[PDB]
Amino acid sequence: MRMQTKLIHGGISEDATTGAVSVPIYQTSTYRQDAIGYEYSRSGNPTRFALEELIADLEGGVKGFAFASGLAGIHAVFSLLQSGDHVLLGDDVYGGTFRLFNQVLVKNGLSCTIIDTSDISQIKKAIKPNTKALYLETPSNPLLKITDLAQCASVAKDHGLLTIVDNTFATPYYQNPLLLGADIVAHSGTKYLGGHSDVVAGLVTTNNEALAQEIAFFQNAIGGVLGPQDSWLLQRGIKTLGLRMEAHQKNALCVAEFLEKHPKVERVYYPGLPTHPNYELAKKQMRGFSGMLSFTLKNDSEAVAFVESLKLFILGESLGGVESLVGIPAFMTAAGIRDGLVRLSVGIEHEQDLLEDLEQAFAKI
Amino acid sequence: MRMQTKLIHGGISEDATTGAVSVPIYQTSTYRQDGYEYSRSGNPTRFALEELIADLEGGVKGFAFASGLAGIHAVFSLLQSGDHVLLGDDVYGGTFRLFNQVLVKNGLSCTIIDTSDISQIKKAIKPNTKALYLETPSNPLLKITDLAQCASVAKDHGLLTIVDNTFATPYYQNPLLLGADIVAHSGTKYLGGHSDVVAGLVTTNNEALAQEIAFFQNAIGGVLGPQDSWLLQRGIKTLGLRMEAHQKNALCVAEFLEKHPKVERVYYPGLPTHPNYELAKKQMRGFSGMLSFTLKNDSEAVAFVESLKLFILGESLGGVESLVGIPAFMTHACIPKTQREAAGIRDGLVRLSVGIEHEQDLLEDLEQAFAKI
Amino acid sequence: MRMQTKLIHGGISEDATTGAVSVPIYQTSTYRQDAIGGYEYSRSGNPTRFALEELIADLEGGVKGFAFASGLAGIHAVFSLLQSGDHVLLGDDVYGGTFRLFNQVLVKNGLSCTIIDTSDISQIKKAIKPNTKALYLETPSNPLLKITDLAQCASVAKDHGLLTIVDNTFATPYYQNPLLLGADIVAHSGTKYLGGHSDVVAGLVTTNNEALAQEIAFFQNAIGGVLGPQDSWLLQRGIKTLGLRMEAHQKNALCVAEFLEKHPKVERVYYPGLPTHPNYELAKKQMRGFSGMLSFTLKNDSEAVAFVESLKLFILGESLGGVESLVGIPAFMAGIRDGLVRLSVGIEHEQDLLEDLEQAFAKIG
Ligand SMILES: *Cc1c(COP(=O)(O)O)cnc(C)c1O
Repeated sequence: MRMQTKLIHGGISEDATTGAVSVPIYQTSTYRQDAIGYEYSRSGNPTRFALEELIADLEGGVKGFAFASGLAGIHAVFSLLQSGDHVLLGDDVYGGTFRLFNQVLVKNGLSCTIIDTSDISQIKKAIKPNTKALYLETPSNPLLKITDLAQCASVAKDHGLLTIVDNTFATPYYQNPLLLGADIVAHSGTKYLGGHSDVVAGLVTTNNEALAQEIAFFQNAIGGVLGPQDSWLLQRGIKTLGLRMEAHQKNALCVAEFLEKHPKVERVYYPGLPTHPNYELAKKQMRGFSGMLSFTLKNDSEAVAFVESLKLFILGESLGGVESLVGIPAFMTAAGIRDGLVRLSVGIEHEQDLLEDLEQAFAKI
Repeated sequence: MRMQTKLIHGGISEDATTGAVSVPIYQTSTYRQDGYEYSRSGNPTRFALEELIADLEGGVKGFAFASGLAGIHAVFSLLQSGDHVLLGDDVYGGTFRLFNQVLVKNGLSCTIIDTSDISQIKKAIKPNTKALYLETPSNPLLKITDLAQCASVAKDHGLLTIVDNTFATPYYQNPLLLGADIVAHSGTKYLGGHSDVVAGLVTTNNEALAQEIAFFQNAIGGVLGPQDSWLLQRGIKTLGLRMEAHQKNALCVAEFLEKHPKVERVYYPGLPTHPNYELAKKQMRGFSGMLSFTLKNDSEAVAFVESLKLFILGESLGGVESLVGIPAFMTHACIPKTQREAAGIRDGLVRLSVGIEHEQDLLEDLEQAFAKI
Repeated sequence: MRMQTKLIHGGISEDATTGAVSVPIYQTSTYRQDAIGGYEYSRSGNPTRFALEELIADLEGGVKGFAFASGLAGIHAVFSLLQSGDHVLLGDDVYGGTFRLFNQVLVKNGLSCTIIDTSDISQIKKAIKPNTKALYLETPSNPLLKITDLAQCASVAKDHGLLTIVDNTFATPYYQNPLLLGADIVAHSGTKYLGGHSDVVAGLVTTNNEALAQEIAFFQNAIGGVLGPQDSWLLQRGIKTLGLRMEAHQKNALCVAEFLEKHPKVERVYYPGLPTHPNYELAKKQMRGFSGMLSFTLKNDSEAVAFVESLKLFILGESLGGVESLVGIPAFMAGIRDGLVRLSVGIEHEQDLLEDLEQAFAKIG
């Protein structure tokens, strides 16, 4: 089977015993045993396991892991490290990942270095003797900066390092870090994966047998596990991923090219524009660009006004749902991040209506 | 008797007492005493196979293991800590893993070298080097290594020439007759031939080396069971005919593929255009069923393989069934992409284990897959 | 013979035939022979130049010495040993003209370089290519006085097939002897501490190794960047007070470092003699003393020029290592802030030097 069939029949997609074409929702905490010696839903749940087998299946991993949130996943990953350990980080990583390091992992003995991941020499310049991991996020939030995964994972592998890739923006449908040399892939399932702005989840998967028990252990020992209801909803959502990503990309390309040719707009940030820094690299490691774009307008004070006069676009705090979201990283989630930077999550509505909502909003500034 | 007759009557192919034209399967762990004592030390079913492989490769003794890796492990168990080994850059990921993950932790060391370049091996020899591991033709780029040359150079230093002769079987290539000290096989492949047995085979020129290997077969305990021994031996009986058919099919397929507009480069030693074709012809009496080919558009390799309906998408090789894999997404997925291209392994490289089906059915399957990209 | 004595009677310090306590100046281009079959031509050999070369060999513990038209011409000749397609490691803050030598001269001749921090011994390990032939160290470093461990870098380079090349200009043969610490080639700008009198442009190069000596000789002769007899003699003359000058330089430099450090108006101070200096314990171990070279960055960065232009004793000029005090902003003439002031502390009375600084500080905010 191919990717789009896999989205539907991949992982575990059926109930063996009943023939049920969906995985049963296992609202249980405990299972009867049949001799002294599934045991507990913190360590094992058939509904979560189905979901986990599915993400492993999509990223080409040996095991999947489902978490209460994206951050519970990322946390569980970095729990593989001891105190005195050093980690290299992208300079515009998701705000919560940086906060995690700053205020949680530091207080417990880990250190970091903020580098430019598109500058492969900067990563070389920063490897300390106690460095153990490299954390990559491409495309990036909110500038959509592209990082060469294969090359980073190469630099990383010949040093004793771990390649950890937050693959949220480009989904397993568009990018597959594990097939480029990465060791661990992390997702916020809150976003594109479930796709309906109705589930908070995290997903992690890995190439490596040993890393798999390591993650397994800390998923269960720290206990940040995803519930069966959420698991089931996320898997349900994954079934339409292919269709949703195609439409996300179609709409995003239309919006990107609308903003680029627009007088009131200065810079557009989107991986699918040929004038995007590293467009060639993007095409080589991604099979598509997603729905995420930010843009900056010439008159920088008029940002709040523009965002607030949008009717169809929803002024909200997340991304990657069927509904379009609008945001200003400065006042929400310096370094390119002018305060007049508007970040659209382009959804799956009709492109004409999405273009019309942007027209009417510019026509007010 | 000639090679073809030897596959049927060589080693021990007959039960002396009963007359049975097939060696009996001794499913026994022990023997009464008043020349066998324990089946992990010696078993008449395994012994028969052992004699056969020694007899085919012109060795003094054979040793059957639970797996190809198990045999290669027994060989490398010869060396003490401090010893250093030269490995080919296109070594079986599992052989490379043995060193990287098992033997290193035990005190060995290696250096990776292109063995098709003889001066490279010379540049790499240290005072503490004791062995040279060769594999020709290679997986997946089918790159040839001058056996006689490498054996000789290695001999005139203090080195054991260890050759993995899996791909080009004892039917087409005999390393021991070209200066090699030890030959290793994955019996799992062409030797068994029916993708139904997992086995290692190891043979040697040298009585002293044989005592060493015998000791480690026994002390480490990674031996081959009597049932599989017998199964492997049964498979070997058609090795000749199967290889003839593999090669016929493979040639035909290679020739088809280079006629082909979408296909860029084809890697097969039986092609005159293959680097070292003339060398190939010197040390091999034939070529195997093993080939790869790269297509012009990388991203089209996935679709090509997916639409195949005769070739089985699989991990192994050397069976009567044709097998297809994409080394970059299967046998080599762990390795960073830019390193894979460094080693010649593009995402568009497709490896075929050409089976023994009707060549036309094999070709019609390739045509329809191209037709769909 | 001790170093203090060796500066006066070392190499050749006497005319053998006449008994002159000074080496005569051979302003000659050619010599009569009784050939066909000592001195033939002044480019190949001159008794005055040779005297100086023998002296430096003797000072650094070399087998041969080599006098050039400048510090650069020597460094040039050293790197002239290498074929095209070879690779070399460079300190991240080697001398400004040593970079400009590689950057613009030796590269286009088929040479390749990698800028590294050499005080990070693991960084040099990370940069070794199969075609790399030599490492080039410079400690203390211009103009930050960053210290590199000569003994270890030599070792790391020695177990690979590499040549250790050290620019010993700053910590002279009187304080540091790289050749005994596993270096292969040492190079000096004679223009600096060796001449001591800011009146000679010269370069000196010496080596441990017979075969390297043959090579450097060949390239000194073939390129012909040789030092003249009068300059050699003046250089030798200068070297005779080296010990005395270095002691006064250090005594003054330590006295200034401690003034600048305890000063409210100053931010950082770079001097290997300060206890609170990166690798101070390393300095003490490989060096017998700290020289007259120090730099400092002040709190008000924009008022660096006003400071320098109001100094009355220190001379605003373009060199170092002289009996008179020199000052420069190395940026106008990676650590180097456009307000870093570099001081070449002379051998004048420390009270006069400190009173020049007091009065200069007392004119800025
Ligand atoms: C939003 C986001 C997260 C956070 O996931 P939660 O579901 O908020 O835990 C993690 N990574 C990326 C890239 C995100 O965008």
